[PDB]
Amino acid sequence: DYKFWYTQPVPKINDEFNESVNEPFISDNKVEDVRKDEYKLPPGYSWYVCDVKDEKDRSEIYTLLTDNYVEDDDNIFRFNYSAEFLLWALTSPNYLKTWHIGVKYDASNKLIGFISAIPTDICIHKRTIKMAEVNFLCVHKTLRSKRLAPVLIKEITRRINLENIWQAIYTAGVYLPKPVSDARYYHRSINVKKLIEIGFSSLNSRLTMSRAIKLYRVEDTLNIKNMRLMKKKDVEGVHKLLGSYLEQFNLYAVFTKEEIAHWFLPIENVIYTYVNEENGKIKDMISFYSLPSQILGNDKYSTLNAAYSFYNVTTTATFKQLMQDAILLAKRNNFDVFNALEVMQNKSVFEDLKFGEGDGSLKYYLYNWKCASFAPAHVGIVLL
Ligand SMILES: CCCCCCCCCCCCCC(=O)SCCNC(=O)CCNC(=O)[C@H](O)C(C)(C)COP(=O)(O)OP(=O)(O)OC[C@H]1O[C@@H](n2cnc3c(N)ncnc32)[C@H](O)[C@@H]1OP(=O)(O)O
Ligand SMILES: Cc1c(CCOc2ccc3ccccc3c2-c2ccnc(N3CCNCC3)c2)c(C(=O)N2CCOCC2)nn1C
Ligand SMILES: [Cl-]
Ligand SMILES: [Cl-]
Ligand SMILES: [Cl-]
Ligand SMILES: [Cl-]
Ligand SMILES: [Cl-]
Repeated sequence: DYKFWYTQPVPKINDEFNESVNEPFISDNKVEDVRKDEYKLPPGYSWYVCDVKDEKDRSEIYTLLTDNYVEDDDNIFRFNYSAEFLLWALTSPNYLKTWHIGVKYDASNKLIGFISAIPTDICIHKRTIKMAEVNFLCVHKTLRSKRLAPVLIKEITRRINLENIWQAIYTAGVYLPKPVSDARYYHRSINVKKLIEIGFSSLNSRLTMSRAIKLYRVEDTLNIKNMRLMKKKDVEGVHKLLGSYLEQFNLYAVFTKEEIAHWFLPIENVIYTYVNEENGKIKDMISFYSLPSQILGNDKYSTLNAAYSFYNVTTTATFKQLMQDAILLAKRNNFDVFNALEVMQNKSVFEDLKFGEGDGSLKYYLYNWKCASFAPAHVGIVLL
């Protein structure tokens, strides 16, 4: 019925809008009128602002998500964001500590709920808007189905409105009111043996074990000879390359020089970025971040090291050759699989590069904004 979401400024389930519609639901808001008090919690619980730059607070969030975050439809995987990943995803330029919200069970002083947001400039249908990017909403498994998630959402909505920000962007695998775009995800096997032993990939008389190994074997030779790890000196070249590339889409982020350095400069086991420099110009780039999935119950393996496509731009080669090199670069760094969405130009290389369609899709949502839905090929942003 969507009893909570019906009260929020988002499209009703049966709402559509014209291409030309591109405006908020509620405008002319005043920070002065925002609630100054925290939303009440049940007796025995208290809000807790998290300092992600502190190892203890950061480790408390890690344990919460490690034990209670998203699982697949078959209950064999659970996302296992590393502590360093969370530090990277939450300390972007001009972040606010007050947007890293948790809830504690006072008796044990244990964290049981969390939600976060970061500020980002988002362009939607040619209009650049200051928005909040929400992520990492989690409620402990022992307290599910107790209307705790709406409180987390309402509280962080208040903290964001207190900063004079009234729009937000988020994604989720579940269907809510209402997606502006819906993108199926795909996977590219690398460690064929491991993906079979754990039961993710299948075999049959046509595709045997040995035939499957040969099929997904990758050549260890880059199509772009000079693709190398990104460095500080490349920030400006990437800013120009990526900025120019994203203007062709209906939904993307507008990066500053500072944001480019944060979101792309490589970090081991977190973010990988490679670039090709010709005549002192950055002409091609590849990027993918690391998000392992704990293998639930398996006594042999503990995690499935997955790599997720981020932002890839080529001006001197074909997109086919580019994503092909991305897979190899992920293989060289000991990743078991390469995952991507059908956004930007990704869909044009899935068949040729032997991707496999997954079970579900990822929906893109906007808070307090009216605009027409569009195909995922017009989406030019990837959230963590
Ligand atoms: C301008 C600033 C605005 C800022 C805010 C903008 C909006 C932010 C939106 C959040 C961005 C998320 C970004 C990410 O990280 S997406 C992935 C979210 N995380 C997980 O799935 C981890 C594992 N699962 C859980 O932790 C819990 O099951 C969660 C927390 C998901 C719900 O807890 P629980 O299962 O214990 O239920 P409840 O009794 O509290 O309450 C049920 C209500 O919650 C609505 N629900 C369920 N799942 C989601 C979902 N993924 N996004 C939004 N709403 C969701 C549902 O429609 C229902 O509403 P209604 O059907 O009654 O109406
Ligand atoms: C929930 C889950 C799943 C379901 C598959 O999920 C995929 C697969 C591919 C995606 C590609 C791009 C973007 C999102 C992709 C997603 C996806 C789907 C739904 N939500 C999210 N996230 C939460 C919201 N913010 C972004 C991240 C990601 C698996 C799993 O089967 N594999 C993961 C490891 O590689 C092999 C297979 N393991 N686990 C813990
Ligand atoms: Cl239209
Ligand atoms: Cl090479
Ligand atoms: Cl191209
Ligand atoms: Cl398929
Ligand atoms: Cl469209």
